[PDB]
Amino acid sequence: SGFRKMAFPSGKVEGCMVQVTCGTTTLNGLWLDDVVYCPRHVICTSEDMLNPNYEDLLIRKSNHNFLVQAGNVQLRVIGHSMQNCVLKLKVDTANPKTPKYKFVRIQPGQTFSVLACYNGSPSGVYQCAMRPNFTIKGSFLNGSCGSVGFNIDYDCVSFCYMHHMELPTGVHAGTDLEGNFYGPFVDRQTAQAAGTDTTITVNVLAWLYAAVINGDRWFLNRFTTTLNDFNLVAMKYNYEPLTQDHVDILGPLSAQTGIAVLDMCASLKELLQNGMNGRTILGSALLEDEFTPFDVVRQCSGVTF
Amino acid sequence: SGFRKMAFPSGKVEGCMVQVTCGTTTLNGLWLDDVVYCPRHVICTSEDMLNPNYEDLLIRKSNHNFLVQAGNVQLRVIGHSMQNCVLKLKVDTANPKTPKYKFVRIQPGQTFSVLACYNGSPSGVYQCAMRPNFTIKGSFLNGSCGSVGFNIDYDCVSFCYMHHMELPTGVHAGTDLEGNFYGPFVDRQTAQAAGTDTTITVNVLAWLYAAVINGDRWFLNRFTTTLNDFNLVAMKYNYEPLTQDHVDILGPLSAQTGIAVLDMCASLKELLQNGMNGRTILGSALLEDEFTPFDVVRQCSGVTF
Ligand SMILES: *[C@H](CO)C(=O)N(c1ccc(C(C)(C)C)cc1)[C@@H](C(=O)NC1CCCCC1)c1cccnc1
Ligand SMILES: *[C@H](CO)C(=O)N(c1ccc(C(C)(C)C)cc1)[C@@H](C(=O)NC1CCCCC1)c1cccnc1
Repeated sequence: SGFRKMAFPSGKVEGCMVQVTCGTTTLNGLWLDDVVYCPRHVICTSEDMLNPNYEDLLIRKSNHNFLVQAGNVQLRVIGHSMQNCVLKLKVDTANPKTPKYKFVRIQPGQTFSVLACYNGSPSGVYQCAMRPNFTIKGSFLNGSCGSVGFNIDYDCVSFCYMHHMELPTGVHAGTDLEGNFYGPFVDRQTAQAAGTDTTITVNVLAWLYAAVINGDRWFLNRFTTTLNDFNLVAMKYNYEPLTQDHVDILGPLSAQTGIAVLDMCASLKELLQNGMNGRTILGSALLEDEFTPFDVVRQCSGVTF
Repeated sequence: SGFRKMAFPSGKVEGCMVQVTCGTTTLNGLWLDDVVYCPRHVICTSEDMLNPNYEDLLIRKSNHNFLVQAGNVQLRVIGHSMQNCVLKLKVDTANPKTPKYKFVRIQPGQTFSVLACYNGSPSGVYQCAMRPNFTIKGSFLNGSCGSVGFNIDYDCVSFCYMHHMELPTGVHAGTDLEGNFYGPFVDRQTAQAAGTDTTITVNVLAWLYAAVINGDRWFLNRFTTTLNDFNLVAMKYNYEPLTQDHVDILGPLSAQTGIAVLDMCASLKELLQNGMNGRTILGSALLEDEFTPFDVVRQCSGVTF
């Protein structure tokens, strides 16, 4: 029993983190096979950051300008290219620790684990979600640039995020491993504001199922509702609208608890309209929305890797 | 910026987890050097659990009754002994992945990372605290037995917890790596109730410093108080009493924020007496007490390992 903010084990991603220095700037890179992946703004200076032209900045850069260290050893850079907003630095040695892996571009509402790194070394691991405004609410300091977000299905690490920057509001922006940003953000020091941070309704519902599974049932009400009627209340509270796919995805949790999804929606609606009255649910006084219906299943079933 | 429930990187402990089976029962073990550590109730049956005599049960057990697997390989058990509530299984091969390590018995209020395992394989990692009633609020299912809790200072893993059992209230009990339980619990299936779960005051205060550091300042009030006067309000709210050592330990955070500890106490007292008015602090609507004054420092300074 119990229910925690649980991240995947970080070992397989730990053995991938390197340090990339280009002239003055040092951030983290991701070493898979014979390529090192890192944010392209590694080539930027103090002067370049408001308005950088990355192609022009790359003319003045050769293989030997990129210093890549793995622990105490240097790696020889035999080729470099820019794919969207990441640099791919070909090195002459395959990473012997390279795990099985995929690159995947996640949807808003999906969760992943972040291994926060500084100077190529890991500091800690934690779980977060791609928000519907395509930010993530991370824990990142200067130099965390190039840390990666990932899921693990059994043996296979599917990397889904690379950390690029912090916005003035303290939230975080980044790219997939092909260098395409999530949402509208760009790797320049220019006014960039997040859109509305709406709540991931399906994730809230899945977390409510996890509470029932753990014995926290006081919020189970005597009502049901409809998809259309719930969404009227949801949009008023800046909840993401619930779809039939969301219902279908909650099916396994429906089945395990004996509680129909639409009944769970009426319970959520009552919690939204009346508050939590200083009670808690699974140790929280907020409706937690960063657990997916696969997250609860895994944690409440013990799926290993 | 940002502030998350951050665990240490789990890689070094991952490479230590094995599977221990004794007759019918299978749980996790910890393989450091040529010894495997695991909970002694691995030798218990369905019939033994209300009242087991572990010495009598050990008479009927020899080296070859303990099946220890690391992945797909078996380890040869050349000797076994019981130290308090753990078994130490001497095997004929040193773990080549053995990290630098210490065994430490933590104090209530201290935090650590848990690598939750099933059948010797890791499922996820998360952070928790030794509560003042000597329970921990974990995420553990059947078979998680033998998972370990740990801190990492740079290169050195100091293991501090091994998971033994769940109490009927859904919280968790366990031992240090010498097999002495935390608090009064015993490895039998018998009525065991937790004492009062009081709040770790110093950890709440440290978390308030982390909010200020991150820009969340609305709770900074216009008061100060004294140690004695704060504790009058603290004991009413089942907060642990604050000492001068707690003050001294908060000193680095005092210095970094410009906010005296005793002023921070008056702010906490106001939050305790008046509530949070539906506001949040660092994304929480509860006063979070599972971050120590070393935790905030590390996360708000980027200490790597
Ligand atoms: C990256 C490693 O130095 C880094 O920490 N970082 C950052 C700096 C500069 C950029 C440019 C794209 C502008 C070159 C990108 C990332 C900082 C950061 O994001 N600072 C921004 C700069 C613009 C205004 C808001 C803050 C950083 C700090 C903490 C966490 N992540 C990133
Ligand atoms: C250990 C691995 O099987 C395990 O999960 N577990 C457990 C069972 C039995 C014991 C004895 C000491 C009684 C032999 C210890 C641990 C269960 C568990 O703790 N069940 C208890 C048994 C007594 C009443 C309350 C539940 C477990 C389940 C989830 C998380 N941790 C442990």
